[PDB]
Amino acid sequence: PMFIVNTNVPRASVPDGFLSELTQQLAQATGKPPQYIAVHVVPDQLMAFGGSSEPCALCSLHSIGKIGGAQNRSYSKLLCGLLAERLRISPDRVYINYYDMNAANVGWNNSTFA
Amino acid sequence: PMFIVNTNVPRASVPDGFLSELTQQLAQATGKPPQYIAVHVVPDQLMAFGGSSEPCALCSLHSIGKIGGAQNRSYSKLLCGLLAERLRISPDRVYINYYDMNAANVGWNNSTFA
Amino acid sequence: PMFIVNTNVPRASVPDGFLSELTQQLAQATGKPPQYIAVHVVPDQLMAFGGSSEPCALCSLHSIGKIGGAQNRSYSKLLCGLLAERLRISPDRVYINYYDMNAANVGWNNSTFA
Ligand SMILES: Cc1c(-c2ccccc2)oc2c(C(=O)OCCN3CCCCC3)cccc2c1=O
Ligand SMILES: Cc1c(-c2ccccc2)oc2c(C(=O)OCCN3CCCCC3)cccc2c1=O
Ligand SMILES: [Cl-]
Ligand SMILES: [Cl-]
Ligand SMILES: [Cl-]
Ligand SMILES: [Cl-]
Ligand SMILES: [Cl-]
Ligand SMILES: [Cl-]
Ligand SMILES: [Cl-]
Ligand SMILES: [Cl-]
Ligand SMILES: [Cl-]
Ligand code: NA
Repeated sequence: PMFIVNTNVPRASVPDGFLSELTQQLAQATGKPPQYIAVHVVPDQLMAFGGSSEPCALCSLHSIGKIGGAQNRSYSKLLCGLLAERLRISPDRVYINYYDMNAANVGWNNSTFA
Repeated sequence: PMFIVNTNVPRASVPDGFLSELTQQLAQATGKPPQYIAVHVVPDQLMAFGGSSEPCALCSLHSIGKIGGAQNRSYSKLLCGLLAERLRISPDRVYINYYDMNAANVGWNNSTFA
Repeated sequence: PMFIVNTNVPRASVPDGFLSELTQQLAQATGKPPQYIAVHVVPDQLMAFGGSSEPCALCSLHSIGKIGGAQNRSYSKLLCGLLAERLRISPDRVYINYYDMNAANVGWNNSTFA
């Protein structure tokens, strides 16, 4: 799986260890080994949400399976909680798009997972 | 909805008010409230279009519904017009990918829209 | 088509000519004219893969058609090979998501490809 967070919060406010925390919490949440979890945080972005440039986060989670109605509600509660505690972004300013990828459409290690 | 523009034009060439114009014009085009709209502009990117490093943009619009053949033609005319007028990017050096999101695949405020 | 690479490799380690090499190789691989190939490289990113900050890449290829089981295996060998040769990223630290776009969902030049 791959989790990407784009945010207007400054780089210095991303705590040391945040990528590791995302890696471990997503490995547990998705039930996949951490070897397969990639995370990417992009601070200092020029963005607005609802017309306001107060702190916000625009995110995506792509996974081969482990995506669905109940699972995504669980991920949204987990990820909003982490972004609130660690980046001080209010949960009503976190927006997450979820993607269930087919294995044939994910490349890795010179081939694909199909 | 979420609208992202990635471009090689420099940050200083992004005029004041640009995120607000995107929010307001996308609210009218999609019919969605400005409250639900996120906009994100990423200048100074290392990009080429058609083998050329002249000004270009790669963009995406994600929305729960309000995506379709006629609507996407209308969005493309609106958004290329804004990128030409405000960033001086030729419309034939702009790509916009459109994504009709299922409500269950959009998280916000500790939940999803399922 | 559009190919995007996000990587933690520093900008100085992206060799001269890399975007042009990607354009030409993807034009041949997808069978589309180079005029239609857009490429975007994002170095210096804050990313982890498998819990490690060793060099890695998260990429996507979007194309109207020319996406499939066999084709995506071929693209993955080609692109992992380029990332290993040119950016020194191990293929087991690369993900590439593939997107077969409907023509109506790709905007260009004030309209769409539909
Ligand atoms: C930001 C925000 C959003 C929103 C966030 C991200 C993306 C989209 C919207 O939805 C909301 C919503 C709500 O339900 O938006 C969507 C539900 N909607 C039902 C019918 C079909 C289309 C989807 C309600 C109150 C405040 C809000 C709100 O303050
Ligand atoms: C992410 C990552 C992965 C990996 C990614 C997804 C799934 C599985 C692994 O494998 C690796 C590997 C590796 O799997 O190598 C195999 C050889 N290995 C040699 C020594 C004895 C055991 C076998 C090596 C280095 C970095 C890595 C590495 O950074
Ligand atoms: Cl995955
Ligand atoms: Cl970190
Ligand atoms: Cl589920
Ligand atoms: Cl939406
Ligand atoms: Cl339509
Ligand atoms: Cl969806
Ligand atoms: Cl295409
Ligand atoms: Cl195929
Ligand atoms: Cl599509
Ligand atoms: Na506004």
